[PDB]
Amino acid sequence: GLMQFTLPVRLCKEIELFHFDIGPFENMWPGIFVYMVHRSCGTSCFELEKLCRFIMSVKKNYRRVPYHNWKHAVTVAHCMYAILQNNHTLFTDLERKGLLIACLCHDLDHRGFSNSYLQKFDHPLAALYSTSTMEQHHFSQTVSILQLEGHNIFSTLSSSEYEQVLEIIRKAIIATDLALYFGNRKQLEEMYQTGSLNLNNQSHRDRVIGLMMTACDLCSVTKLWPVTKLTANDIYAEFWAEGDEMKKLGIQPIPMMDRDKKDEVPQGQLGFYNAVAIPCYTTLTQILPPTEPLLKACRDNLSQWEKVIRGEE
Ligand SMILES: COc1cccc2[nH]c3c(=O)[nH]cnc3c12
Ligand SMILES: [Mg+2]
Ligand SMILES: [Zn+2]
Repeated sequence: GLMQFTLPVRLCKEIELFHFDIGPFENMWPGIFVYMVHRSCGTSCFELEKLCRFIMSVKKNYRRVPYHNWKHAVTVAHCMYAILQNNHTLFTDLERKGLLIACLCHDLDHRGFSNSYLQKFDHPLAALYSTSTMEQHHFSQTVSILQLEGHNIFSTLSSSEYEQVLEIIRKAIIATDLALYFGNRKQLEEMYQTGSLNLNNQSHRDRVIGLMMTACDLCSVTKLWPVTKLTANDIYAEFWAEGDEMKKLGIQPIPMMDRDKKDEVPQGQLGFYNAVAIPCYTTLTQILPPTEPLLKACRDNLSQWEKVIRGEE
């Protein structure tokens, strides 16, 4: 109980900021995650032997892919940390526990291919779950790791609290399916704007947690330009492999995913910021005002992409 984790002074200060980068040192990421659970949750929330054994099984089960890797998991968990810390009293003891584990686990066993590629490939997972294919797999992998002897970090919860936390985690993970984000944000837009948004309404909470998950998942667009720019190389490395694999299935990929049409990337990112990112953190900022820095950074990076197209870098 008396064992805290601490960070070097630069990290200790930077980590509180939305635009924090977790750095190139893999071996320091679990300590960053544990630091965040303790500060976000309590030193009491989890038994450290169990949490450390969970984290290391979770790491082992992320693959060595260009973007959808262990570093993405820990980056997405840090954004959820930032949101929860700037919105202290809005979330339950349980929700804070659940949402940081859901973020760490949200892309478990990702191979770097869209749901769409699974369906055109006719992958067994597409027969097992017809929509949110990878997302239903990620949640399945989370429950598998939780069921490993010595890895049940929720052991000390009541029977009912346990079922609530796995339902928070199941909804959280499913909501990282971007095909579901469009409808979800539109319904949140209308509810906030007609003024019927009610945080005591569970069905409403779920919608708002889902937006947060999208917000955390896309948080590469909210970093300082040098980090956003270099992450975009990792993101596009996956898109180009997928487009190659579409070509092997006798299907010309959308020009975004095609590694012959790299010229089209900057306009690809405009559309993505204009149709996805800005709307996402706009709505997020209207429901949770203390998340405004994410909107501001996303606008800054949209501006940086405009400058790329205008041949100014
Ligand atoms: C995965 O989300 C992202 C995070 C950052 C930059 C991104 N660009 C695109 C894109 O062009 N299409 C779909 N997703 C993205 C994306
Ligand atoms: Mg995902
Ligand atoms: Zn993700």
